[PDB]
Amino acid sequence: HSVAVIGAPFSQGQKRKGVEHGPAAIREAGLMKRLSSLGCHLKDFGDLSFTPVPKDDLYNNLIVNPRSVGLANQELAEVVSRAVSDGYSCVTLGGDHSLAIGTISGHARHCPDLCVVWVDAHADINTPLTTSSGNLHGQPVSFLLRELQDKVPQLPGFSWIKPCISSASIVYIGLRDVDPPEHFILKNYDIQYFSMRDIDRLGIQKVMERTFDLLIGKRQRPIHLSFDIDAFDPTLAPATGTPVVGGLTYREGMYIAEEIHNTGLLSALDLVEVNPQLATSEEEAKTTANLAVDVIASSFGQTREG
Amino acid sequence: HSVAVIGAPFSQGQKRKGVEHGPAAIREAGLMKRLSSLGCHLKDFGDLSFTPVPKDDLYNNLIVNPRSVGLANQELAEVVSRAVSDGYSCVTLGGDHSLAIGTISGHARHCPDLCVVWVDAHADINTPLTTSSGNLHGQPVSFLLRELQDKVPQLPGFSWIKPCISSASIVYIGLRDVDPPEHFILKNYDIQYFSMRDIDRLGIQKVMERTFDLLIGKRQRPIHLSFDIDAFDPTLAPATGTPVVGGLTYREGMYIAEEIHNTGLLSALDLVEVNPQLATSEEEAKTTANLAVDVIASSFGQTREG
Amino acid sequence: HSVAVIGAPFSQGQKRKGVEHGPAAIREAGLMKRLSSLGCHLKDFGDLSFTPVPKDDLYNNLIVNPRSVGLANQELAEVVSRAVSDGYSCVTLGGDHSLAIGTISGHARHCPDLCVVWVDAHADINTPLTTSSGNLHGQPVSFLLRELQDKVPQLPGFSWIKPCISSASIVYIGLRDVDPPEHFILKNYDIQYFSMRDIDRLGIQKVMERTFDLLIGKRQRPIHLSFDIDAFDPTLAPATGTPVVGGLTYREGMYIAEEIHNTGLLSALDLVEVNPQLATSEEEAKTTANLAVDVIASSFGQTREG
Ligand SMILES: N[C@](CCCC[B-](O)(O)O)(CCN1CCC(O)CC1)C(=O)O
Ligand SMILES: N[C@](CCCC[B-](O)(O)O)(CCN1CCC(O)CC1)C(=O)O
Ligand SMILES: N[C@](CCCC[B-](O)(O)O)(CCN1CCC(O)CC1)C(=O)O
Ligand SMILES: [Mn+2]
Ligand SMILES: [Mn+2]
Ligand SMILES: [Mn+2]
Ligand SMILES: [Mn+2]
Ligand SMILES: [Mn+2]
Ligand SMILES: [Mn+2]
Repeated sequence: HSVAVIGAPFSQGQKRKGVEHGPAAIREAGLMKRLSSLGCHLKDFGDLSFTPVPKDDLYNNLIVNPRSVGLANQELAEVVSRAVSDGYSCVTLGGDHSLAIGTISGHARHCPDLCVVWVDAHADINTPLTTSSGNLHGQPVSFLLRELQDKVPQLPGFSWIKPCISSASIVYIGLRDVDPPEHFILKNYDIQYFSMRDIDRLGIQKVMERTFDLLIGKRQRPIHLSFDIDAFDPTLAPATGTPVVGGLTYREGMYIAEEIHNTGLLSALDLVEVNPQLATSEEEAKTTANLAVDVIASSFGQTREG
Repeated sequence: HSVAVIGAPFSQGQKRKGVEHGPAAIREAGLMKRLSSLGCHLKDFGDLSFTPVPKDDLYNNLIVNPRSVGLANQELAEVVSRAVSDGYSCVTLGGDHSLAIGTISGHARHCPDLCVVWVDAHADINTPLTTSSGNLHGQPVSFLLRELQDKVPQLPGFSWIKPCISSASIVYIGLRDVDPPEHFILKNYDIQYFSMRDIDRLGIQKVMERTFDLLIGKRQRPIHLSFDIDAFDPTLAPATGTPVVGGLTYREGMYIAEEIHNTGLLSALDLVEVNPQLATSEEEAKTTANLAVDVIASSFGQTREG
Repeated sequence: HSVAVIGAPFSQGQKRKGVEHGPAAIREAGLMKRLSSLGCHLKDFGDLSFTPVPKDDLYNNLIVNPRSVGLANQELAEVVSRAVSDGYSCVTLGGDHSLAIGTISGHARHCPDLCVVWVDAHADINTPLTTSSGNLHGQPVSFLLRELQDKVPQLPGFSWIKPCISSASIVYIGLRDVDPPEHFILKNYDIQYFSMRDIDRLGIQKVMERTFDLLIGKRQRPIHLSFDIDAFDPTLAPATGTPVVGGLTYREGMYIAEEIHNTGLLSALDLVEVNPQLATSEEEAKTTANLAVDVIASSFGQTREG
């Protein structure tokens, strides 16, 4: 059992400074030792340095840093593809969530039947035509879903991307802040999700049962876990750019990670949006980073019963 | 869909200064825009100024401000009655919970088959003969329930009140601090309630299902939601006069409000007992008021999924 | 209905100073008045002073204060036995969890068919051959279980102890920090437990149902509740020596206690590991002690509905 750890310090998917220090904060919270102790063989790729693009002007006077996000994702995809081909489960540390464009593309390159569990307060499925922010970290899923491509225009620096998964192959968990055009998209393409409300109704156990039945109920598939730290309640994960009240509890987050581990199918994991600079204190930053480590470790077999 | 907003800054239902600033606090937290965004057509009656009563002596050397509370409610009932008769769902902002005497009386004046969902840490059903505090905010249900009336003496300033709710038409959610004579009343009159213990057992989904079966299971009825902010855990709503540990989570409160909205029957709502002065800090005051706005917005259609 | 309250200010079952002040903190938080209010007839034994042992050297260069813990427990067992024989339900305030060796031995002396509910973040079932800390508060169950006696060496000061519980007669609730030898022990002897994970899945109501089915499903037995304050999440019980994130909520703790009371079979209760010195503020110390009084009171009949 081998795990590749990749630092992807990207910030250009949004506008708030500091998310680029996420990977370092997560490492400092003891990630590598935690994974080693579970018996993971580790390759640390370090923090990547992405090639910048000069004069990376607004696309359509709205989408910010499109070429930089495109190129950095192209490079990240390469590293992820290569690491999966060498037999590593891939852990990518963010960084803002636009890097899932790169990790999922790289992952799907030779694992085209992968499925995605997207744990997040947000759906991240705005297209360039629906986003009201221009921030690519709120759009990553739109570039990945094949049913959507007639609705997704061609961004400078994005041409290397080819929609790799079907809308039946991603399930959301934790939703609570969804833009109206994203609601439309989720309903219109019948994309399955479990909002905080569904968790309130069903309980996290049934949510995971139904998630897996939908994705791997009839066949084994490599799992991509894309975990936005803002899925957790802001009291637990304050150091993040877009906190939304009413999130997952600590126990809920661990249970999700546990069930991910229990499938035996986890092939890649994104842990994104930890921004240590947004914490009002050092303790707030460290608790967020510690929580990130707990998720990753539980995803690779750390249990609550020894 | 039309909504009337009425500020009722009453404090004389109890002894702690500051609850009369509840309405201003809730408005400052952005109530009106939130309602507008949902598509509510809004009529703001502003904050009412209630007529004072000279020489409003204790009743029976115990009950404080009887005539002031009586008259203020009479005046409040008039405003509520008029707004509901003009087609408005009526939102009343408190103020202590004694104002439910006026809002429920006024609501019933136009919609006599109304039922009541009472969300509260407390039962508020003491009578003038059982109260150990003398505070009218802990007695309002006693003046409203038909079955209790031969046990409720006539208070100065209360003679205009016609008890308008049968004991089978009110359901409590959130109970955890109930005086022994209130417990006797609840059992003797077979009044239904879901205490925090019941919520622990059933979960909030089943609690709402059963609440609606009891109230509107046989026929459609207009719903009065009387929501005491102290129903929420003190950690979430610190700025209130009688906090009690072990209350509703944020998610539970939202789920209650959502199910209220989903019936299509909400006709009036009280949001009471927000006291900004009892906050330890301005942060605690704003989070309590923000929570109040979330309850109201959710009750009129705000969802956690877009 | 008679309750004996025994202060057991012991600290030598572990290495952190201050847990010996647990009983006083709990008394200061109003324990006696709370029990009286429920109709408990009270005998206060005050805080016991345990006989010290000179030159109490490490056993096997690892196990700390063995003779001191052995002797204090022998003395405590005598007091508990006498109180139980005199017809008292026995409340023992700690002090570290090694005192359960004494309370359970004393209790079993007159009620040999007793069963045990162990509420705790930890399993406390290391033996002198498996412990990595050397701290006896993490081993008390090992001295009590009949099935383990062939794997438990004889310690100085421990010779009076006669294992009195079968492995089918103890249930754990709340586990989340279990050493690998303890996990082996639990599975190997088929000791039943409900980890935090089980609680996330089942809900606390189902957990208590199954707990009682296992222990008293066939016959009525006197119940010993051994409650380590660290079962609660550290946000609620911060003043304790070995806190572990992701614990019981307030409501879960009350629910557990309420069910214990509802059996009518509660015969003895330990409330251990309150260490007021580990609080970073007096408020933190007080809320922990307040929480301890809530558990005890609820175990003897305090309700959330009056
Ligand atoms: N839907 C958002 C989501 C941002 C969070 C991205 B993440 O990776 O962290 O989940 C936010 C849209 N929102 C619309 C209302 C405005 O007031 C603020 C931006 C967007 O920018 O598209
Ligand atoms: N039962 C109470 C209710 C207070 C809360 C009113 B509300 O609108 O906020 O729900 C409190 C009675 N309690 C009796 C014990 C005394 O120590 C304190 C007051 C009362 O004053 O009648
Ligand atoms: N298993 C522990 C239990 C301590 C808590 C006892 B209690 O009464 O409070 O439940 C802890 C073992 N742990 C092993 C890893 C070390 O780094 C820390 C101690 C032990 O010391 O044996
Ligand atoms: Mn995201
Ligand atoms: Mn997000
Ligand atoms: Mn109340
Ligand atoms: Mn009230
Ligand atoms: Mn213990
Ligand atoms: Mn413990």
